[PDB]
Amino acid sequence: KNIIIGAMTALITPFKNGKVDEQSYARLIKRQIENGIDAVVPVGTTGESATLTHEEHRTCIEIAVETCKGTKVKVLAGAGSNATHDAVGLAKFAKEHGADGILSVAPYYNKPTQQGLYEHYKAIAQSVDIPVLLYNVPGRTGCEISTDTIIKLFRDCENIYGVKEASGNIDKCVDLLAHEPRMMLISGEDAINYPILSNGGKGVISVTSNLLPDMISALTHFALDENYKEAKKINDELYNINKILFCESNPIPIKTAMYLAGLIESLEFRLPLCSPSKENFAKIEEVMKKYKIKGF
Amino acid sequence: DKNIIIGAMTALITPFKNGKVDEQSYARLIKRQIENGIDAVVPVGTTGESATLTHEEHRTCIEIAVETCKGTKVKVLAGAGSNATHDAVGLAKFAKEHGADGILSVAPYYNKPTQQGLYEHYKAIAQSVDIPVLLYNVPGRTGCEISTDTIIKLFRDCENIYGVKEASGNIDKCVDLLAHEPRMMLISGEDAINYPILSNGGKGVISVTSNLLPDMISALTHFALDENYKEAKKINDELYNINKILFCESNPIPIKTAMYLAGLIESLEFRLPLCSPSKENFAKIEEVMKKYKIKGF
Ligand SMILES: [Mg+2]
Ligand SMILES: [Mg+2]
Ligand SMILES: [Mg+2]
Repeated sequence: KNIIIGAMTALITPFKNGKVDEQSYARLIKRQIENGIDAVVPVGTTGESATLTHEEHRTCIEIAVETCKGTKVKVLAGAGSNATHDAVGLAKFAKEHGADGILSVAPYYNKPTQQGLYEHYKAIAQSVDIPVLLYNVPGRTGCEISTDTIIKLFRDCENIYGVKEASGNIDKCVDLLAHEPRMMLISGEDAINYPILSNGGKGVISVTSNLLPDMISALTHFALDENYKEAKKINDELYNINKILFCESNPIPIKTAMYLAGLIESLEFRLPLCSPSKENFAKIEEVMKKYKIKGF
Repeated sequence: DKNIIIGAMTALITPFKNGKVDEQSYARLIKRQIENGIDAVVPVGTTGESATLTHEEHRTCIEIAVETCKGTKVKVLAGAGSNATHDAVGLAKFAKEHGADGILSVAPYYNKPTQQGLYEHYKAIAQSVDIPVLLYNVPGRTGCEISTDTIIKLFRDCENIYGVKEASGNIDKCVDLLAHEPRMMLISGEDAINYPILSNGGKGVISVTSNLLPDMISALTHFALDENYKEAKKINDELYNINKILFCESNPIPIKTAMYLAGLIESLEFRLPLCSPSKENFAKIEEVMKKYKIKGF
């Protein structure tokens, strides 16, 4: 199976005067590349995929693909939907624009059954010839890809090679790798990056890496080299920032942090996302002071 | 004051035939709803597979609803929500143009807006049209919750926002809402607890069961609004089994299964990622249906 693993970043999407700030987007991708990141995830959850037009969706993927040419860095494009016809289109669309693989979130809101989830991903996987990584985040979608469904899709679809897990369920992560040890379990939850990696996970798709790519990159590769004492020691230092980056709904805290670090010009979201509370703004600022934030 | 749309309302299923919207079955079903005491129809809501319908099919179903309900008392409360505020504003203006009397606007799903964001989201929607706007809170589907304070603030600050459809299994919250803002129109979005919500001051239901048994849901709602709580509770108790079995799998998979079993739609067709039920739930739905008299056309 072709895979995309290692330290990966769910890229924020910076806005300037309500439009996508395309040059800062490219500049941020160069900061990830230069700090040990192995792949970037454009237009994911952290990238406010829900409020981007199809043209901006395309724009961010092509900026990501263009910026990563000549590097080892891959583009794992966000291309998921709660309508299978749309998800197939976004999958074919991300492939036609040079993405190395697609991250495909479980259908949100309309909550399909396991049989429906199977047919959903089977249709997506059969529409492209690039790796497909499942994305399970039940707190956001209202549904759960069961361990059995993930394993069947991994075994039945050639390009489906693993799953982003954002479920705070280390039991499920043991379930997955004990029954199907060939899948690429990817952590979608920064605080438990090390426990997932130490059980056989092969990478992270990180929110914290937007701000601290070098630390998330070092953590993952220490762990992949089975240097678990150095991986756990980075995981332990990151716990405070990992948690505070979710004091409000992601990506509200991480964009707040990027703005506080001077990495983006405007603290702009698209509604229904908005600036954090004045408290949470202050709490994020306080926790940031205990970390060294790389510049450009 | 405030313009309101209340009473017995149906979240219409959207029948498909050969992958297309059966517009001709759609009109027949709406005319079956009218003819059985329903006060309003909800096109392209959650039960209508709004997520897998194109914007053109969105228009088509709203239009059929507006046209089929012309000359009757039945209103059209169109589904017009999105997790992107710019899109929700567009769908709200869009629904007004096709004759909808009001809009049901689901809370932003997936992206979990904060309470502040939810307020600005709905304030933008309400200011874009001059027709009633009903909030829709279903946290099990959206991953977020419109708090009581946010609902009340929205009701008081925007003239088109007049209530909320509650699908949260939280009768405490419904007491919280009507005790602090008793002028609001609390609408039940949970068929099994239709009567408890109505007996606490709720002013209507937006029902899934009403697709199959519109006469029973209509009588239940009207009994309760006329304060005949013994007859309203008696229909609610009779409906409990079908109310639950219609959620043995994710709505609208069971209700469409029942509508097909009742011969009310031609094809048991969904749009992926929705699919036909398991073989066992097909049998369970069929068995529970047996105890109810299902009105025809
Ligand atoms: Mg180069
Ligand atoms: Mg090494
Ligand atoms: Mg320091």
